[PDB]
Amino acid sequence: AGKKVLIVYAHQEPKSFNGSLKNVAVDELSRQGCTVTVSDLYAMNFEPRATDKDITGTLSNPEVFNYGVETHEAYKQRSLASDITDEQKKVREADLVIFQFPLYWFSVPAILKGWMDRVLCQGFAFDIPGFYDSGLLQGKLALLSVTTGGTAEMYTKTGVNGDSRYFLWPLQHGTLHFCGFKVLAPQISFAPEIASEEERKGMVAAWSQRLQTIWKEEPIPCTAHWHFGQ
Amino acid sequence: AGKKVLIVYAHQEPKSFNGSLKNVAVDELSRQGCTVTVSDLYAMNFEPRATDKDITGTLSNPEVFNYGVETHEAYKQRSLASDITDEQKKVREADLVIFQFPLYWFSVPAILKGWMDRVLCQGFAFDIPGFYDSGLLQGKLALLSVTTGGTAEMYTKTGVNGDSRYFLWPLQHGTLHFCGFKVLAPQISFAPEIASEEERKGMVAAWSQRLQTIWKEEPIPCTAHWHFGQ
Ligand SMILES: Cc1cc2nc3c(=O)[nH]c(=O)nc-3n(C[C@H](O)[C@H](O)[C@H](O)COP(=O)(O)OP(=O)(O)OC[C@H]3O[C@@H](n4cnc5c(N)ncnc54)[C@H](O)[C@@H]3O)c2cc1C
Ligand SMILES: Cc1cc2nc3c(=O)[nH]c(=O)nc-3n(C[C@H](O)[C@H](O)[C@H](O)COP(=O)(O)OP(=O)(O)OC[C@H]3O[C@@H](n4cnc5c(N)ncnc54)[C@H](O)[C@@H]3O)c2cc1C
Ligand SMILES: [Zn+2]
Ligand SMILES: [Zn+2]
Repeated sequence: AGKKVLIVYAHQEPKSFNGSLKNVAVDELSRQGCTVTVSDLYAMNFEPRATDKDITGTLSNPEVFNYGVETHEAYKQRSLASDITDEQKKVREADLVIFQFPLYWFSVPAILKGWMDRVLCQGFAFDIPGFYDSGLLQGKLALLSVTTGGTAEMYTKTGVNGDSRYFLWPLQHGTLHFCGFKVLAPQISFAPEIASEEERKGMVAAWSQRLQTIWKEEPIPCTAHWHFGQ
Repeated sequence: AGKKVLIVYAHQEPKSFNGSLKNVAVDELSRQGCTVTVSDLYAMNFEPRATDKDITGTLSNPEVFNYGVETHEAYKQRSLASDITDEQKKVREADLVIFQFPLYWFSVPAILKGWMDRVLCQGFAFDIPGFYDSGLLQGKLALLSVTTGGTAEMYTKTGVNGDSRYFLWPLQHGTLHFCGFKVLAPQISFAPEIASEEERKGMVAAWSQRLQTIWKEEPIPCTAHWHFGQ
């Protein structure tokens, strides 16, 4: 039996470092005989906005619009916007979901945040109860491949940006673990733009090299302790 | 003299607790005689995607598109998209910037993240020489008024979601403090949808009552210690 992988890619330039890290992941996982799918958000012109346009049926409460309530109802009625269900198909089938993106304000670019806001709706990604360890997407693995402008030193506890794990909290714990995902150690390619042609090559290579044994990896303990120590 | 306030509002329903919190802020601050501008992102159908459309005219390098470089250059060249420059005018003129938004995946809704990604460009909000305490928007006050689905106990250090100060990090420190903003204590209205009408009123009331003395407030020490330490 093989493995299915969904790569949610968020970058505008194919020739970029992120483009390379995404292409390299495609190459390597393809080479492994893995089933690979790529959601090139910018090319898809993915709708980041959570609006009533995401529902197609009779709103549960057309007097007072509540996105969460409405999307959960739409999901259960199969009346969500198609672009959302398409993504949910990709995720539903994936064994691993990789997010390739540059760090935008200690987080993911808006287009990617929209992906998370709209795709990971109630009923599909989680239920109440049914989150964190009980997340509907339990059994799946998720990994953040992040490129940064700041340096590794800047992202240390005593660095000006604080520990790199600090900003991973909302994405890894708040979003992924909440949905049931098991989180693999993040792949951070620090300050590519500052790096030399050689160092860049090494960063790209290291990612491919790591993917060779990605199926053997254990997930990180997605806890407050892992992120903040104490 | 006088105090200018820019409220960046991100919610789809006017009749919502979020709308009420925004309306109350408008009321109170307008009553105080302050200058108030509101950016109703959803009504404005604000563009969250960071693309090459954000630059008008000839790109510094159309062969390889680099958002950060292109925008920064376009800023100095006065070639940015009007929707971005409009918001920058409001920001530049404001003394206090209030962000009113529901918590979406331990962060801000994508439409609001988009505002931050595109509006707070290099050359305007920050630049290599100036960031954090030296940010280009140094002197202004910033406040995050967020509503949560989770209860106050869930947002404790040993709670499922962890301490609320953990998710605040990328927002307050990574974004706001980075741009030079003085950060005022965040206003967090825990689980409004779960609260009673009495509790909700108490919530909206404390917010307005707080607004009565906002100008006398001391900004919090936006440090790693403040968010994670003891
Ligand atoms: C709105 C915004 C917010 C930001 N917020 C932050 C923040 O909070 N924190 C932070 O640290 N940074 C931040 N930055 C910076 C951002 O994280 C970096 O600019 C980004 O990660 C750089 O990645 P890139 O793929 O765009 O790089 P590139 O500019 O592509 O840099 C890579 C260089 O390598 C070349 N290259 C590409 N592929 C390869 C390859 N395979 N081998 C060799 N060379 C190659 C490229 O052509 C280029 O010369 C922000 C920037 C913006 C626009
Ligand atoms: C994509 C997505 C991701 C999410 N991620 C998170 C997350 O990470 N963490 C988390 O905890 N939650 C999350 N939520 C949930 C969300 O944060 C909350 O449900 C939301 O903040 C509730 O605020 P509201 O203003 O929309 O509430 P409302 O639906 O408006 O609830 C307020 C209630 O008070 C009534 N009301 C309005 N005005 C007043 C007034 N003045 N006085 C009295 N009553 C009034 C309203 O009509 C309603 O009955 C997420 C939701 C979505 C859709
Ligand atoms: Zn976790
Ligand atoms: Zn800070």
